[PDB]
Amino acid sequence: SVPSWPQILGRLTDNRDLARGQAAWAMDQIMTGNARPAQIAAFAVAMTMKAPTADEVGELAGVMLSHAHPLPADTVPDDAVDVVGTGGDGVNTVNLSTMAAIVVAAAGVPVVKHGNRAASSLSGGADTLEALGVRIDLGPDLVARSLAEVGIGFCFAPRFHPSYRHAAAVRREIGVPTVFNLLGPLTNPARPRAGLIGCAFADLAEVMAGVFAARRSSVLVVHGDDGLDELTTTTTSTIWRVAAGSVDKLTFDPAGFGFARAQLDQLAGGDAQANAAAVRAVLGGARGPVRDAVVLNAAGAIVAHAGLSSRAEWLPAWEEGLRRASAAIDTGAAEQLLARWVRFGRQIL
Amino acid sequence: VPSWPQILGRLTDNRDLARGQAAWAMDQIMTGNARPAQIAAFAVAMTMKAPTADEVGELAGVMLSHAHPLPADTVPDDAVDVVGTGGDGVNTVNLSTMAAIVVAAAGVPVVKHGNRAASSLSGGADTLEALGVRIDLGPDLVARSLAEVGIGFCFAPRFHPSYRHAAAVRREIGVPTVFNLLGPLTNPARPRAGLIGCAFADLAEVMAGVFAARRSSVLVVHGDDGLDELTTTTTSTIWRVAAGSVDKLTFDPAGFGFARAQLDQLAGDAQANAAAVRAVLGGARGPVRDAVVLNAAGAIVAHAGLSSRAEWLPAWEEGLRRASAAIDTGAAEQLLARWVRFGRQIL
Ligand SMILES: [Mg+2]
Repeated sequence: SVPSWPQILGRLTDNRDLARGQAAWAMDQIMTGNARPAQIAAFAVAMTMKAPTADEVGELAGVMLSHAHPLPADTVPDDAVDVVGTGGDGVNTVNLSTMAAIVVAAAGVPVVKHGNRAASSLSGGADTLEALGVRIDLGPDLVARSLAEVGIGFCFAPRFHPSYRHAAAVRREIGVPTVFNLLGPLTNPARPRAGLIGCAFADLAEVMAGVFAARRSSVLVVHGDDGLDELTTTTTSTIWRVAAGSVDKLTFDPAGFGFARAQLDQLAGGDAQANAAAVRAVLGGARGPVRDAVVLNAAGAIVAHAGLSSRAEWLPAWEEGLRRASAAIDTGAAEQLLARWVRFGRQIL
Repeated sequence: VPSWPQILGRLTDNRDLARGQAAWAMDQIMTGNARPAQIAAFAVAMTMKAPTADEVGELAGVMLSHAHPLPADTVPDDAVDVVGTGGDGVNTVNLSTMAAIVVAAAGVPVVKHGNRAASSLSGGADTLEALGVRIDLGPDLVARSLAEVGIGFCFAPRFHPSYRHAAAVRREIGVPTVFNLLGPLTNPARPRAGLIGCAFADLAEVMAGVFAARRSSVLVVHGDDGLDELTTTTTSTIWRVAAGSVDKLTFDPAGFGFARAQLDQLAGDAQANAAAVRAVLGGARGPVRDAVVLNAAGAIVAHAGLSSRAEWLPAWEEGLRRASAAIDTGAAEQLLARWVRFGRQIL
């Protein structure tokens, strides 16, 4: 049974899980430039509607990572974290994960994010950072220095995943969310072993938790029960607590921590300059549902970070994560870290 | 307002499309405005969602609107098609091609529709070319072929030029999709009757729905062993279509004295298919002949359903008689010879 597109696509459209190595073969065809756009699209859609398994996604992400540019050896702290969403919920939110990232870094946890400029005028993470004066497109050496000197870094996806460009193009062409939406968080080229990961779909969030569990990562995979790939105060959330290769599925109610119920339109995004203004507001200590969501996201990442070296009780872990996140803001540390981050970028010249 | 993200999104959510959306998608594909990735995504998503009769009807309809028709009043009102949708894991071109010749030799006008296969494994057109038949004829010559020989063949790339972008994507992915269903439903001669085989029972029912809305007289057939023809291996399900209604029934050729056969006995290669044609039309008995006679009769029963009031059972007995006779009296062999001779005398 030598792999082929008819064999693999046939299996998927028959609603069957793939044999071992088939997903990996598919990805190696995609990453070497040998997959036609039609084959990429067909595979992406087929994989999605069949329902991908943890093993299948692990093969995809593993092959993708092998093609990626690494950060220099021994430069990424062992306890570095990611804060990121898979997108594909159809809800344009303000850049909560990016704000949370700055807060988490300010609380003493190394953060390395990973992404690209958004195709549409809707400002994504990378676009907002650039609007804030951050240099997002840096080589491996400079990201390493950024992590060392500032405590935070950003891996620009096109630079670190150049062989993924064919796949990325197809993604834009078809528009619909697919299995490939899961690969972003699973192919952070800095390879953090912890993070707060948002996912737009309940079924896929569990698949992701399985992949992270297989890597023995310490992660919280979060799903807004209203369908958001974000952690917010608008409603309750399902959180998969991944640590020690073990996975606990928990419900999470922000009201239990005293947060008020916010409306979803209060978290709506805009253009880059608007989202930049929102970042400055939160880091400036402004109260409201945005800060609340940022503090939740930051605390989540901090709980995941703690999961690397211990396994504390859930609620007291969160209470301390929330405190550290709140402190990081109100001491001015988070605002100060963004400034040091901007400063580091200016020093490069 | 329709868009690919909207339509693809609806399909991936396992939802039927709104009326007109399938048509929009197909029009984009046929006008060269669809990207290969979008074509592929749509094909695969529609397949795994499971298309409805309304959806396939829009796809077939749009495709036909871009097709070259045959000249006015050159297709007999009672012309038939004989074909399967393939995408079965096996192949069936041998039977459909042979049955079509037998049907034409029984006195029923036949107009088939197909293309050359990329693989060495024959498509409908490849076997005919191996027998000396000239497959790539324009509308005028196909019409004269129908008039003078009693049979004709519409070469898809010539009658469906706008379909080329879809065809290319189809080859690249290889896997069967909803597009496999379109062949029988986009015959540019637009025959009103026929014997249509389908590899999957759920899709056979859908095809039957589309034909019903056309007021065609068609037998949509599915071998319960998975064959996209009437099989002798076991029973078949037939969606009997006429006057806008569908009569679904279990069919057993044993009731007509056919011995049970093995699947392997019904093969293949283009050159090997041609040898099978020669053998059968020459009078060789066996499972292959039986399957040909059975499906030929089926097309004749469908043909009768147009303007004859003959009931199912006697129509089949007559159909079987005419099919066997068309072979045993050499009429089928003689018709193939006349078909080849027709093509030779042009250039
Ligand atoms: Mg989001």
